[PDB]
Amino acid sequence: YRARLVYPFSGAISPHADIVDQATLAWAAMFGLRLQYGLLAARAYPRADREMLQIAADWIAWLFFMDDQCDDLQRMIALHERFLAILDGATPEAHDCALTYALADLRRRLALRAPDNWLRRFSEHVRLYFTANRWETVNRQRGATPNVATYCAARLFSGAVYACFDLIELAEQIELPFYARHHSIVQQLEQAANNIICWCNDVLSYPKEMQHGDRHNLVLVIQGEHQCSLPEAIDRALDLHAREVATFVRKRTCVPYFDAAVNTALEKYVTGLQFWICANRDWSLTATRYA
Amino acid sequence: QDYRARLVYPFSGAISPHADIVDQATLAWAAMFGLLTDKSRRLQYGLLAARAYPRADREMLQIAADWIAWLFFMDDQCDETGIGRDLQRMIALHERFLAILDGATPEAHDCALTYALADLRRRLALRAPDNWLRRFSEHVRLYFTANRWETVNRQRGATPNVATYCAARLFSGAVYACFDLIELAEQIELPFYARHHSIVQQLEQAANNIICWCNDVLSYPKEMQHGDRHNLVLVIQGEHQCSLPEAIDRALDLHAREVATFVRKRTCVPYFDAAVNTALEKYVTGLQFWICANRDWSLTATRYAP
Ligand SMILES: CC(C)=CCC/C(C)=C/CC[C@H](C)CCOP(=O)(O)OP(=O)(O)O
Ligand SMILES: CC(C)=CCC/C(C)=C/CC[C@H](C)CCOP(=O)(O)OP(=O)(O)O
Ligand SMILES: [Mg+2]
Ligand SMILES: [Mg+2]
Ligand SMILES: [Mg+2]
Ligand SMILES: [Mg+2]
Repeated sequence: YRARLVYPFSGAISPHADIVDQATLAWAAMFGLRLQYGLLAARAYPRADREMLQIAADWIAWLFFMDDQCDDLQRMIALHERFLAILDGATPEAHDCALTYALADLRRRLALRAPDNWLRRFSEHVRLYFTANRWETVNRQRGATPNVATYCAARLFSGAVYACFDLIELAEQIELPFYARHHSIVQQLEQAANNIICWCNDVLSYPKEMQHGDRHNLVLVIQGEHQCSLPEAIDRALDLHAREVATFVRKRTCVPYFDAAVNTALEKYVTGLQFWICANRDWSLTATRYA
Repeated sequence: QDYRARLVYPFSGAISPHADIVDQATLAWAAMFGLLTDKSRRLQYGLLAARAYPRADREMLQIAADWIAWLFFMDDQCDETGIGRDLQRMIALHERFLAILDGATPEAHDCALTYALADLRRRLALRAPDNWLRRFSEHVRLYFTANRWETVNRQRGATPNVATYCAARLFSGAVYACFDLIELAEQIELPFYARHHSIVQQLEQAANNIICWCNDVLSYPKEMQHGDRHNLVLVIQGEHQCSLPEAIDRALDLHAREVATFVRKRTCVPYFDAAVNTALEKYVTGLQFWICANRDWSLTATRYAP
């Protein structure tokens, strides 16, 4: 089943991978938060300078530490409120959670690297991530059973992949005009890449999520919808992954010609989406997390 | 349990950008030569090679990755199967390998590893002069000799003292054979007088010791589990009759001391001429890439996980 997570393109890894992974474990220790999160970041942004790769690695660590620590809606609503204050630029006062201080450091370091325009886009993607998490949490407690369409539409935001795609611009040191960033084909390539990354994860993490009574997983949602066996649910999930890869590859050639400079930056951005798709698969296949 | 904090080097490694592509190509090579028996996708032997030869061209890196894979496939038979306890079977196999290293063509019913070694020999012959193949072949011969010596220890239920173990370990780990590949990876030639210089040999010895003793600390659990005692931790524990934690501390102390020796001896390389000293500084950088590669890969490799 795992062997069927395949792409017609290949990834790359930063030569700095291990130095970043060590500095991530050092960073997590400093803020009081096996793992190899730096080796995901090193594959996801393989051309990035060491300074920018380290921010991306520390951000990716934060998301995993967040996902792990959360293991109660009133408590979740309270925490998300303040994270967003930090993201928009509120000082981490006393009695703040370790994660809040860590997020304050990431915002601080990104502010040195990116314009206000970028910080807003990143912040909005993070807000939608929190919203999607609160939605999944309610479903869990209330025992709600979302269909495949609903799960997949929510999964695009619950995985925070869009926040990670925002870092591609900083890694690649590219600027895209509003009209190119928001173009329907660019959005459809981002959606395809996000679905591929999430559905790859779901196929690899379903055993983990079954054990902990979580059903927010494509294989588990497909199983419930079709009233079918686990092997058929896995087969259906990998068919959707295969179809989404075909869709990404096809739409790559549908990007309009704006001008030389804009299309150069767009080619780098889409190459960045491919690096992230391969990074997710290459990293997850080896990761202790899904063993 | 975590020894990262006690395996520190004052130099850093690097990894080839093609690390994952190289590992996938190694699995295909392994499959092609029928070396995969029974989690092939978590071996990650390409990810060690990618770190050990980080600046190598994809073709030379692929030979290095397949060679490192070959050593692990071979090693697992010796260190976990009956051939490692049968000197007469080991002598028979080594005679076939040695024939192949000299350039003999594999017979129809030579074992998978013999066919695989012949492929590596052919590919190295395309990339290396005859003098190199002789140096490589001799280091591999000493590896076989050291493994037969380990086999006799397993057979007799013997444990060597620290001095004897460490002296044998420099050959049983095949690190010198892997060091030979640095020359091809970095596309350098050293003249005989530079290659054999006392200080160059002492730097290779220290680098080899560091790699083996780092491995011994990280691999003592899986080796205890198979009843193997060819491990600095287990030999120290045998000699001093001390606790396992004391043995580990003593092993990590020797590792630290060897790192210090390597770093200080770096500055003792004589000036021969511009060309040779540029090639030697490239080579010594190569030893540092290997030292880091060994630790960086081993800390996260499934091979050394409980
Ligand atoms: C954890 C996180 C939000 C992001 C890490 C970085 C990243 C975008 C990785 C891709 C894998 C997938 C989208 C994780 C989603 O969280 P999920 O809870 O499905 O991850 P898990 O299967 O590892 O528990
Ligand atoms: C397998 C082999 C001879 C070499 C692979 C490449 C290499 C030079 C690796 C460095 C670590 C160490 C020398 C492994 C061999 O010893 P050992 O048998 O203790 O390896 P293990 O602890 O991984 O089983
Ligand atoms: Mg998951
Ligand atoms: Mg989860
Ligand atoms: Mg072994
Ligand atoms: Mg060992």
